[PDB]
Amino acid sequence: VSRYVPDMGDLIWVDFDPTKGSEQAGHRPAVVLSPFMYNNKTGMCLCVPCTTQSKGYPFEVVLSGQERDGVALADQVKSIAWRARGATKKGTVAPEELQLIKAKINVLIGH
Amino acid sequence: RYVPDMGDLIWVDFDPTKGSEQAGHRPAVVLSPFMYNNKTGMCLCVPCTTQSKGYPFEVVLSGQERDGVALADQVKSIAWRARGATKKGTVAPEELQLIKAKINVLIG
Repeated sequence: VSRYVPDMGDLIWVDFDPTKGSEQAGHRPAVVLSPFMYNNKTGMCLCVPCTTQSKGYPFEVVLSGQERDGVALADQVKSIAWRARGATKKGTVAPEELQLIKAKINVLIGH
Repeated sequence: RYVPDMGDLIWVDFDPTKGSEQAGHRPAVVLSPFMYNNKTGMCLCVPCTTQSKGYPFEVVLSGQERDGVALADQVKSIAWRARGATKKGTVAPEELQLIKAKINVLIG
């Protein structure tokens, strides 16, 4: 394994399989929401899966400064065990984009 | 055909699940609206549990058949239609509200 731990606003490579359906699946990038201490202690995390297919859905947020231009899904929120699923740091995301994700999550469940 | 609405408590099979993530059949709280759930066939729910460890993010659910606790730390976007999520009841407004609060504190 490794000593790596996910932090808020990070970008990780994780496998979301198995999946029932219409739940972003397979290996892919995910933006980490939950803070470093929750991630560390609980060994779990909150994250939004990323995709290279932009269909123009409302909760889609565009991520720049990456290896392949794509979108993160803000309404797709995922609770996972990262230490168990072997999350790996893929990089970082700009504060504004993380902010738009978080902003959309309170819009989805704020109602 | 039934669709999950905000505040609804539903019965759903979370399997398969890996790690410390909640698995098996159990209730859950829909934090997503009716229209979204109806469109995407998806939804955001917090899985409940009968075992309260006194964890910081535990929100006590009162008034159900069993006395459990909903976990706000785990917010899962699942396909309720695909898993055949069934309505078990409703959570009191203040419960859904406390849940929203805790979740949004873990985020925001």
